[PDB]
Amino acid sequence: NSKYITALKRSEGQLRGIQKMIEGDRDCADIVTQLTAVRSSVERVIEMIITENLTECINQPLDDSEAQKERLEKAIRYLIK
Amino acid sequence: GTNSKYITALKRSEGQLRGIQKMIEGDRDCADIVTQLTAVRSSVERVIEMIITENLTECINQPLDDSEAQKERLEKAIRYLIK
Amino acid sequence: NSKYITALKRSEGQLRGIQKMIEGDRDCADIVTQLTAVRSSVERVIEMIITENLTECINQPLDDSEAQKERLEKAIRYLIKR
Amino acid sequence: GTNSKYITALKRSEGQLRGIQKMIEGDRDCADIVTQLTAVRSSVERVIEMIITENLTECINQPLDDSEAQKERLEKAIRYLIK
Amino acid sequence: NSKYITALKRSEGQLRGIQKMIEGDRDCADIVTQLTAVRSSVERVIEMIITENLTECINQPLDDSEAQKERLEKAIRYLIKR
Amino acid sequence: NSKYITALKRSEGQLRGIQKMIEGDRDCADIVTQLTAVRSSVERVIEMIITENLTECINQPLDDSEAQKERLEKAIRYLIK
Ligand SMILES: [Cl-]
Ligand SMILES: [Cl-]
Ligand SMILES: [Cl-]
Ligand SMILES: [Cl-]
Ligand SMILES: [Cl-]
Ligand SMILES: [Cl-]
Ligand SMILES: [Cl-]
Ligand SMILES: [Cl-]
Ligand SMILES: [Cl-]
Ligand SMILES: [Cl-]
Repeated sequence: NSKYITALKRSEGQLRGIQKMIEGDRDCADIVTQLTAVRSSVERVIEMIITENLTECINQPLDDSEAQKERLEKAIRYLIK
Repeated sequence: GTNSKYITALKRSEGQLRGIQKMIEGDRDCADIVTQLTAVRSSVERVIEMIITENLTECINQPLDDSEAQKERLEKAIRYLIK
Repeated sequence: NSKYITALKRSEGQLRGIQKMIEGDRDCADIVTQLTAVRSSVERVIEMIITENLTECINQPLDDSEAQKERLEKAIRYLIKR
Repeated sequence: GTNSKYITALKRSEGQLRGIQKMIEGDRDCADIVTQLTAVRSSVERVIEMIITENLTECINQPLDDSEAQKERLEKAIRYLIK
Repeated sequence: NSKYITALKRSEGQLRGIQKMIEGDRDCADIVTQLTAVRSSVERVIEMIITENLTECINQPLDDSEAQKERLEKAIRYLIKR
Repeated sequence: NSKYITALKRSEGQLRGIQKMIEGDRDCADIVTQLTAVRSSVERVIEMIITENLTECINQPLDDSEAQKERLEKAIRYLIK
């Protein structure tokens, strides 16, 4: 949905800002702090997509038993990777 | 040189974020969206690790001549590695 | 669960146990090992709770499909954290 | 089919362990030795995750008809995922 | 360090704090959050100790090169754990 | 050194045993327990090699400053990967 796109757009804005921080010779801690914030915000989108995908696989199973087996397995594999 | 390498990587990553944005607007494939999101996450983490690694390295390789300054400097460098 | 409250007593007592050793200038390797054990015992309570909550969520779903979806999402989100 | 897939992977891994053994006896390259050790570790972890994933999947997809049995079964399946 | 002993008091008190809530059949989401905070506060003491020990190991090496090697190895091994 | 080879040989023995466990239709928990033990023993060799390598880079630096910089960085990168 459209909540991810806002969050991705922000991360993208922060990434170009961090570019300006390196190209202006800012220090290790200021740069790492911002990069970590970008990293967590991307990870949070990843987690939300994985969570929603696994929820829908559990909550709305396919008719075919083997198909539903393979679909849950793929959803869970993302959870533990 | 070091710093240009970082900026190339970060510009790749922000480019991939825009691509991923277009995917989600299209209700495009969910397994693909996670794969490329993970690729962005990994490349950002790569830059983080390189910066922390270089910082710690030059703490060890180029110690400060004030001993208390050097203790505090190394502690911060190691804590960045820990976190 | 008095399951958890006995485990939280062990850990809490282990913490003041550790605290004597730091007061003691005592063996640094021991102190870390003992702190790590406290950390793990707390974590296993955390994992037991979130496991139970997701189990109840899967086995006893809400009546309303949308409510159950939001409920599953939150239960799953507690898994992918540490 | 499932089980043959696992055995192929595990036999690859034990083969790579013997290769790594020969490397260390030769005082061979340390960066290579870690890379391939990590590859073995990853492939073993892949088998672990597949087994835990399938176990959890068939807990959900094929629930037990005793309700208390099914609660205990699912709890163990999720705890394997957690650990 | 009385640095650590104040932190270990907060955590230990937070644990019996949590324990009231489990006795309370209290909000499950809160309980996990509060346990996670205890887990993190213990971990940060762990990381502070191992960071200090490796710092002292790098800055104040032993006289004997082999002894220093074994000493560095053990200090580094405490990093790569969780 | 030769302590790694003993440990690797054991892991290799356990891996073929786990093969016999699957090919004899043993259950999820027994198989996972053994595979986890193999995984930790491999990881422990990895950690020991990384630890020793980083120790020697710190304890026995190269003469050249840039060379020593790149060598420590590679050693530390393995530590945090
Ligand atoms: Cl994260
Ligand atoms: Cl943010
Ligand atoms: Cl690289
Ligand atoms: Cl991380
Ligand atoms: Cl101490
Ligand atoms: Cl696969
Ligand atoms: Cl793991
Ligand atoms: Cl509870
Ligand atoms: Cl491990
Ligand atoms: Cl073993």
